[PDB]
Amino acid sequence: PIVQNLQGQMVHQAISPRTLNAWVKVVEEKAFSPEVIPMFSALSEGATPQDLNTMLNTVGGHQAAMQMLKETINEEAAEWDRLHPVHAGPIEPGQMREPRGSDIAGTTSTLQEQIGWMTHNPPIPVGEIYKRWIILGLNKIVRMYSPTSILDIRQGPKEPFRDYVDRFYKTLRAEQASQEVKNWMTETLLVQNANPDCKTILKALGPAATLEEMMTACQGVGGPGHKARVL
Amino acid sequence: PIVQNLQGQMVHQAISPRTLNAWVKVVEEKAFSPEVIPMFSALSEGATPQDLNTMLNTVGGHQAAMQMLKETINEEAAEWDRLHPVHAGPIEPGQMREPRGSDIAGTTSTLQEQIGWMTHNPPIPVGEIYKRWIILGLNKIVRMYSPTSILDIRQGPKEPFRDYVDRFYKTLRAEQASQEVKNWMTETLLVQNANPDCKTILKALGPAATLEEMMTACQGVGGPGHKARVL
Amino acid sequence: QGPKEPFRDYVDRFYKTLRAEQASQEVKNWMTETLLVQNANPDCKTILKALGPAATLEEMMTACQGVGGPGHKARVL
Amino acid sequence: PIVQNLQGQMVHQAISPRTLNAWVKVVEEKAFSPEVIPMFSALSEGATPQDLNTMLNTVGGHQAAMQMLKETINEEAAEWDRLHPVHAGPIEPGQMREPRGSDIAGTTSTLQEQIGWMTHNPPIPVGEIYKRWIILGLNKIVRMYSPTSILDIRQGPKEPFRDYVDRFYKTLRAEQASQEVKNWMTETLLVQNANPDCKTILKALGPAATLEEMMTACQGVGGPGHKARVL
Amino acid sequence: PIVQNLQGQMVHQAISPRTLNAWVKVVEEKAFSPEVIPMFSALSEGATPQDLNTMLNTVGGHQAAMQMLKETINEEAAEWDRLHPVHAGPIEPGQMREPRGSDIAGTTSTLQEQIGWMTHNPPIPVGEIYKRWIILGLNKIVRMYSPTSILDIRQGPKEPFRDYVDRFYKTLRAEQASQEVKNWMTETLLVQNANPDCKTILKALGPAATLEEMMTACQGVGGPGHKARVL
Repeated sequence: PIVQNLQGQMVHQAISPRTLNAWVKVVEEKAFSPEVIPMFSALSEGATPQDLNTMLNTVGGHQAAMQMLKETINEEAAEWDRLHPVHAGPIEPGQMREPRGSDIAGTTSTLQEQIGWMTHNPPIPVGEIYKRWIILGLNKIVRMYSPTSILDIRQGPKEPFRDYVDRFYKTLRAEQASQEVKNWMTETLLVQNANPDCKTILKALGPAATLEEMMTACQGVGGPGHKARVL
Repeated sequence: PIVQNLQGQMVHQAISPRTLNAWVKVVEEKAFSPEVIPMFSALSEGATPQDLNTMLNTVGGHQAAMQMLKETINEEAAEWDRLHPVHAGPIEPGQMREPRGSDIAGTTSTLQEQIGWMTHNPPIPVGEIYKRWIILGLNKIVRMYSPTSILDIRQGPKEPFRDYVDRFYKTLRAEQASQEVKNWMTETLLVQNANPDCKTILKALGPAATLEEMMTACQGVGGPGHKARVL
Repeated sequence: QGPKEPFRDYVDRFYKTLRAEQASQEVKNWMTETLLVQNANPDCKTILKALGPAATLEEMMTACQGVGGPGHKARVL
Repeated sequence: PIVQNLQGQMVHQAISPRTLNAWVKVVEEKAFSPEVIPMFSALSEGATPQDLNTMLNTVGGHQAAMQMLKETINEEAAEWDRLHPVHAGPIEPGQMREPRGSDIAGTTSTLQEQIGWMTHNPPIPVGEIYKRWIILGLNKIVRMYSPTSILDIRQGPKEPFRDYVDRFYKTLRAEQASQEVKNWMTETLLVQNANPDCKTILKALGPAATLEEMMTACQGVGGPGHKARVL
Repeated sequence: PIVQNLQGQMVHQAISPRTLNAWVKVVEEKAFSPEVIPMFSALSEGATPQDLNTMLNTVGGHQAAMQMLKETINEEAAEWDRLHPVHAGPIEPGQMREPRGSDIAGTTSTLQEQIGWMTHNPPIPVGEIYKRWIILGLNKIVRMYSPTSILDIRQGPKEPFRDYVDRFYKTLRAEQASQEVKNWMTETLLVQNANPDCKTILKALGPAATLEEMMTACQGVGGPGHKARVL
């Protein structure tokens, strides 16, 4: 990564062994789950394309998904390469050149080139651009990998809203469907198999009311919904 | 390892147990597998030749491979010695000598003498050169001890892509990872013995098939690796 | 198409007849668009539809595997 | 055809019954196989689109391959028509006009006009381009009507090895393979399925072996008389 | 081949039909064999590398020998590239381009360049050089592929001095054997198994008799394949 005494960027500093251990743990344990992208964003602060390549190369597991990410990166970099009519590595004195698609992915450019772009005024932030391409490819894998199926889960009589809402929201979050579809889904699949006494109050209040009121209702029936880590 | 706060303040600081335990963990746990090499590359940038020897000698697992690595880098060191038969004339008074291959490997050189070359004007990056020799030797060992053969590894009659692809891509990175070979195998070899439901869709799309389109298919099959595990 | 006739044998026989015979340019274009496939064996015809409705000739001439007799099965030198 | 001359700049003459018979003879005698492809270049040098159309439509044997060859020419003509957007309106009395795809293949152009382009100063080399399209199509039909690529050319279990090296190299010329593939196949797939004596020698010799050593190997196995020593 | 010597303008013309028909006939009749080489040399006079490659590449038979020839040509060309490295090759406005060994072999050159080299001042005789390399490679193939050896030309059980004389000189045609060995074999092995009355006089005549006198000798005393008593 690149550091300086104040907030800016100037000089290179090595990647931390704790960052490497922590990064491997989330990818190996949780796999392609949406919170891994915030964790990747948090751990990749100040990172160069060489550091981002070190992070991708270090992970042993999920080898096909990493290839799908790499093919996504190759395509997105090629899309940038065709879009922007950047010239070769050679440059006139006192200018730092402009990066091509493969320079951003570190294939045709070393660490020094990456530092010269990121430390400039106004900078070219090749780590941010590569990080966006990685996030774009990770989201494609999450869309394939996460969905558990909101349609295929059903609500029994033993779980009212307070208990059911936790597993429903976890399943809904895994589902990658549009926000407009999710607005309909929220007022429909949470009343679909609800018992009629609960169904009536949940239908009346709806998703425009506070979740607290919905949780509170149906207190004399079904599972508890307030125990969190306790069964 | 060598530490340098500002350019021309180069100093040495003793080995970190966090770095050493990370190395000892990966070498015993993950053995001769391709992810150990970039992990080793990440931890070794500030390492001296002396530190690289300490990392090699502290291992107790897999003794035959360690002796093969030492023999392989002795040959790499000899190629440097053959190229450079030291100074043209005698050495200058008080001058740091031209480095030989044994000196780069750290066997014939002191800690002061080896840091001398990395201080030197023009600089000689002896730890980086030794680390390059270790990477070239380690790839040969990782490839030799490999549990799989790239010709053998393919989609069997059971797999709905997902079990096979991870094995194939782990094998492919151990190899040279040729794009021509990957294109030939993906079109031809890897569909040859493949699952009949997956074989028909590959034949149906043909030049419109690719890993993204295939790995998002074969969902009714229920074969190896259809679980899609998330927490 | 004959009962165990290969697709490569069938198209050669069809073209040889076509190519000798005379018909309009439009009618001959229609004959190669759908008449040839209609007069193929039902398994071969199903394979040709499953391959794609407008399928390229290289891919069509390398399709219908196992529908014919043993001579077209598993080609080798 | 059109050929060079010393009393005129070039001289045009009709196709010969000898040259046309020579082309028909190779197609009947030796079929579509790699041997006829450079023969077509040497025999058809200086040819007009009319001479090439005469050669194309005179051949009667291999009717499916002949119709497939025309399909490649139709795609190639379409590709040229698509590539070049020609000048519209009337053809002015002093111009020769830019040819479209169908003009290159002689459909929409009379012989005087075909000769016109080819003999022009500077020229448009229409007969050279159409000859190129035909040889490109010959490779496509040869890949289809050749028995199989090098991958399924597996050595039999008792072979004297001499017919196998002819069979492999006879197949190999009809394949577009890289140098890496040839060395990988020669190490891997030659050894995998073979006569027991021959694989044992070839594995012992290893991938460092030269072609003369390989050509020598299995000595006296195919030797004069009827040979049946080894079971 | 190049044409129109001493006419006041040089011209190029493609391989004649009879040149092809004769080459096809010789290979079909008697393959790559010692008497083929002077006939090939006669047809290769004034040939371009494109003509020579066309002759090699239109032969569909003898493909292991063809691969052995091409590898030997590649090897000979590689030596010529070491002997004659090109400094006058690519340049900004274009130039004649000095031949490397690959240019002579026809792998980095094309027909227009080859015509230009043979029509240069001084002329560069690329076909003469390439023909010599083909002759050297054909001689190596002849030694490999001939099943006879100088041990095998020992005299049959009771033979006349007729057929085995023809075998002996035919075998020695393909071998670089010393003349003094031929004198020893003539008075030992070549007369070894003939009847005592004929055998003793033939050794008594020995190398101090002409082949005519040796063949004239033993009138009515020859072996059962030809007694030599008839008029």
